[PDB]
Amino acid sequence: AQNPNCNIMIFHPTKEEFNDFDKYIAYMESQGAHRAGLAKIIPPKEWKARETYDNISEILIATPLQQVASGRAGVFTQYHKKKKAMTVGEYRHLANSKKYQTPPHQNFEDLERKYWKNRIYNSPIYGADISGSLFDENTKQWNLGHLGTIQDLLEKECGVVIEGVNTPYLYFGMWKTTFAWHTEDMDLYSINYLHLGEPKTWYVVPPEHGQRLERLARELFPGSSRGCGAFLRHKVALISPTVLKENGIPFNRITQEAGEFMVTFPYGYHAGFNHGFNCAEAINFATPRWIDYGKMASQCSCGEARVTFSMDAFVRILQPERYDLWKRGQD
Ligand SMILES: O=C(O)CNC(=O)C(=O)O
Ligand SMILES: [Mg+2]
Ligand code: NI
Ligand SMILES: [Zn+2]
Repeated sequence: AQNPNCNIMIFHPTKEEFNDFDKYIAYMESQGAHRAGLAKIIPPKEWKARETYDNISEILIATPLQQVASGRAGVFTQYHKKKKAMTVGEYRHLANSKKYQTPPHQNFEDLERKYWKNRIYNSPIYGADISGSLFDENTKQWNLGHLGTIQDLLEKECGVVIEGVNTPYLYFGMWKTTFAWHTEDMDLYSINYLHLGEPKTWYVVPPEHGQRLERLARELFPGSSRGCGAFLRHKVALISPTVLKENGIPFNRITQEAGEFMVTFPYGYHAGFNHGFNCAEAINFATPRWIDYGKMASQCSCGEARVTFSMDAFVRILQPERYDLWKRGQD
């Protein structure tokens, strides 16, 4: 079995290997990359996402989200308070202000220590989930707006044509902006490209151990767990590496830098934080190997998770027994 300790693998494809996206994902899996739940892909030196980032300041963040924490430093939830619209240039200035800027630090590990010590005492503002793309249309390789769609994959595998679309999303971050522990909708893959700015640190639980994280989460967030049998779908719970280690949960960590891709694999729980002002692009995708994960994915039906239009067909076709309850939660 390849990668039996479920380590995060880092790949350096050549320009030739960067042509065929699907083929390269399957190659990474042949080497056991998916066992970790997360892989890093460093693009060939010949590649670029676009020419420059000099002209992005006028993008609008219609609904910036202030991420307010509750709990203890290593075990907390966050809720998202909506703020007034602002442009990316305005958000960048805000991120760099004395109130929000990255503190002085020695290295990534010192900054990680400071994150976990101090995160709850601040409320950073995240420009998340903005439909759009920063890839140039002429970028042919690993262009996250030109991937094969999940609806086409389901149709190719299973023969059923379905409605829905699959487009990328932009994320503008600042110091301490946080992504809570989650797997993707329908336990899909994700791919995330860090276009510019400061790093993003990731934590990940191997897919084969995801239920260990779920059991811990039920223990640590006992009211939330009574509320919903899949409350991690709400994307609000944080557990620190120290708490995971105290509780014996297998996990790994890695820091993504600008110019790098990360892929999350089906049922790979992940969480993390941004080091300072940055911009990422991410999208979900599927492969043949996903179908079995999609059929088994948990679902939130309590009403909290509320998701895209295109999840309807995935539930309807892959999980017809669950569909009526889930759809009630959507309405
Ligand atoms: O970058 C973020 O805030 C969160 N991203 C992801 O969870 C992802 O790409 O799957
Ligand atoms: Mg602009
Ligand atoms: Ni994710
Ligand atoms: Zn729920």
